[PDB]
Amino acid sequence: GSSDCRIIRVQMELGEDGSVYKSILVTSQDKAPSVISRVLKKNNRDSAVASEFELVQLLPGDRELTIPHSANVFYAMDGASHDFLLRQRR
Repeated sequence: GSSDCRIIRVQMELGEDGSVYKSILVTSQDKAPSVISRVLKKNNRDSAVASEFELVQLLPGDRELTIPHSANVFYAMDGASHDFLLRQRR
């Protein structure tokens, strides 16, 4: 319609409880790859707890969405759908 939105999906497989998925609604200009950090403490009882990880975007493996990137990341990472998998280094 007049406004457009893109969706993102990440999967962190580590933590005291560890997790394996992560799906959140993204708007055309919303940088929510960082919502996982707020999700960590909120989901640190069932899913993952430590977001100190390396994130890789795209099923084929091409773009990486780790924390070294800046806030305006999806404006550049969310062109298509956003799929990532997170590996906690610590």
